[PDB]
Amino acid sequence: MTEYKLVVVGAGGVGKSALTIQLIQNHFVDEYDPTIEDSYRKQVVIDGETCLLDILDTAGQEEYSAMRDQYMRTGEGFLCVFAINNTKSFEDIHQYREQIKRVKDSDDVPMVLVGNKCDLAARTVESRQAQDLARSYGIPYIETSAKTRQGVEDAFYTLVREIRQHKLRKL
Amino acid sequence: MTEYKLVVVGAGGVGKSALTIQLIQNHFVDEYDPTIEDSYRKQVVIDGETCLLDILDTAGQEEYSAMRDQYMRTGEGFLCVFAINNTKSFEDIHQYREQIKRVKDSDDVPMVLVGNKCDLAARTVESRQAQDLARSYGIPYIETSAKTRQGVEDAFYTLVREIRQHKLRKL
Ligand SMILES: Nc1nc2c(ncn2[C@@H]2O[C@H](COP(=O)(O)OP(=O)(O)O)[C@@H](O)[C@H]2O)c(=O)[nH]1
Ligand SMILES: Nc1nc2c(ncn2[C@@H]2O[C@H](COP(=O)(O)OP(=O)(O)O)[C@@H](O)[C@H]2O)c(=O)[nH]1
Ligand SMILES: [Mg+2]
Ligand SMILES: [Mg+2]
Repeated sequence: MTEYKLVVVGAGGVGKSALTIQLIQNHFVDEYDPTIEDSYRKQVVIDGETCLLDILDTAGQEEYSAMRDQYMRTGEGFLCVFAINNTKSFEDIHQYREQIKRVKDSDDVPMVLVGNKCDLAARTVESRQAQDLARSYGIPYIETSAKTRQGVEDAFYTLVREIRQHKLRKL
Repeated sequence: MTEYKLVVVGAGGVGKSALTIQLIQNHFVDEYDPTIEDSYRKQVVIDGETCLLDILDTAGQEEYSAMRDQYMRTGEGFLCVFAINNTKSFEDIHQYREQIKRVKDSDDVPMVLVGNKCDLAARTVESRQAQDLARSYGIPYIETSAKTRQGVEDAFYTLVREIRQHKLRKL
């Protein structure tokens, strides 16, 4: 079947493992070891297509850049996640995008911007600032909650769709 | 009269000296010494108010950050300029904004985003991506041309207006 190599990138504590796990085993996990970086697979049907998703849940002292190299140049799409309540994780998004553009040699690599923890009623990053940021980047922005599961399938599947279009564009 | 300390910041070659000089001596300068960093003053009337503008035309190996310190913590407003035809100068904007927020201790310091050289019919940065970026930052975006003078007065005066409102907000 088709295999999409995805990389979930972002500051620590944003919820990268919680989103990944949520998608894979459909259950929320608080306290997953901040240090552990590993891949996860699941077979899914997205728009009629059966495919295998290969996800790298990035963890690591890797200064706001390219965690698991031999997966970064290979990733076909990146999920840039920040937390709706941590403005710093949100400002750090530019740096990940630049490293991703840097290793991949292009400003046309599939990516989706994810504002996670939207279940927290608080926020230090308003929905509108994120959408303008995404807009200027030309990428989608989706709000998710690993805690309640809202938006996690839309986030990853939007990323697959982006990869699909991008492949279809060389013809 | 009132004095507004402004700092013009941005990658080399964008046109910081050409904008500054344009405003001060109303004439275009090609080839101004890339190394020279100095201040310039002019008395102007902006919205009925007579004021003295004190501008620091930043130049210097100062790694995408805070050129002329004893002016950065003191600047009351910053003009972030990039060239409409140099995408890198445009991506470097985030770093200047962060240094500016960093020394000034706040994400509420007056600034205006300036897309210069708009006389060149070309472009690698489209007007819309810049405006979304500005929007997400909450700041104005103005396109100017040091070469033809279009927009240079609007850029600096928009910056003064921003400083004015910001001062008026503590009451
Ligand atoms: N309320 C809430 N907490 C979350 C959400 N996603 C993750 N968390 C919590 O945020 C912390 C960090 O999650 P984790 O996936 O370990 O972070 P990361 O892998 O370093 O990005 C943990 O306490 C998670 O339980 C979310 O959507 N909602
Ligand atoms: N076409 C055009 N060239 C410009 C404009 N502004 C500056 N330049 C040219 O761009 C180069 C860099 O200008 P300068 O002010 O020295 O750069 P900076 O001080 O390092 O930001 C010079 O060749 C300037 O003449 C502009 O609005 N239009
Ligand atoms: Mg983790
Ligand atoms: Mg100069």
